Amino acid sequence: ETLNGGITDMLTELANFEKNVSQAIHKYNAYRKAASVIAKYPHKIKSGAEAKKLPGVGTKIAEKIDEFLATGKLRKLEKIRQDDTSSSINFLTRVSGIGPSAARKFVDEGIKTLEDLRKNEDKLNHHQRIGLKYFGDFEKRIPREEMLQMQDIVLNEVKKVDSEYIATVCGSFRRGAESSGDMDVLLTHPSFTSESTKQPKLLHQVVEQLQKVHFITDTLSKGETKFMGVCQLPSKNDEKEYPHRRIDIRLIPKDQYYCGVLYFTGSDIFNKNMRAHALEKGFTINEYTIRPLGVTGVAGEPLPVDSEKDIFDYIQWKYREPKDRSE
DNA sequence: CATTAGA
DNA sequence: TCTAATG
Ligand code: NA
Ligand code: NA
Repeated sequence: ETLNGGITDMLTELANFEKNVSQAIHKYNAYRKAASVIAKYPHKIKSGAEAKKLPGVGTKIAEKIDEFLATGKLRKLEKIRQDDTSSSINFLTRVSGIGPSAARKFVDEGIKTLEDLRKNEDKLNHHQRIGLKYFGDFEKRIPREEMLQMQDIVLNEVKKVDSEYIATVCGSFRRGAESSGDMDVLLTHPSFTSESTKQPKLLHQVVEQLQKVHFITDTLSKGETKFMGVCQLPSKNDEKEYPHRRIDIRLIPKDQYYCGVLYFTGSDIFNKNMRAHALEKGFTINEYTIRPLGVTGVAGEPLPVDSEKDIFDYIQWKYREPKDRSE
């Protein structure tokens, strides 16, 4: 956690670099399990050889561990860090829509800058266009104060369209968070569940409304169950317009709301921990259900959930307010 | 680890 | 169809 920090951090740098600038999923996977194991290791790695004993660590990495242990750096790292091409890819990649694959390509063609990207908006698809368009806004955190106004809006319309709709803003925001990266609304309806052959308009009706009143202002991707746009707070009485925020909305079979809802509220750790718990308690939990475990090794049989509570009760735990779902 | 664009 | 990118 801090005993092996540099080593891991270096290893991760290396990893990430393989995967992105180069297409070396292997090396790239190497550096990762290595970085994974050395992390767990309960003592101070004092040399390569020591590390070397570790599963996942071989001659390659050890040698890096030495250089790094020896002199506070690493050449490859010093080289990579400096390297234009490499830096370029790491950056383009910042744009919503541009992955590594495309980042490599662009660069190859000579697009390395945001400006480059402009002059060639043409080479970019829709997504990427928006991403480039709101690059600044997209990189900004969402102040909870604002989250509150947005939630205020989304809920109201959802309702207006159909009062039968159940919407919940999930994420860190749900967990008390001072700021957030983007708004994630979870949604379901009664007439929509596990079996009931869909109802696409269900997602659509609402999306339509949001755009209708100008809350949603762009569409990165809209399908029958997941919508992925951009929204914005009505820039009040001039002088202060609001930044463009990422927003996602997902339809859910009512019969699998809360599990999902649980899930997305996080945190990543409370989850795991919640999940690990259910196991002892004779269960299993996943993004959609909670099935009683059977002794034969495994089992199925989706238990009936009406609220976050039921899930808890099942595993016989203490209802934990989102606020404290931090771990 | 699943859903969507795209080509 | 696959392969990318987000989450
Ligand atoms: Na080894
Ligand atoms: Na990106």
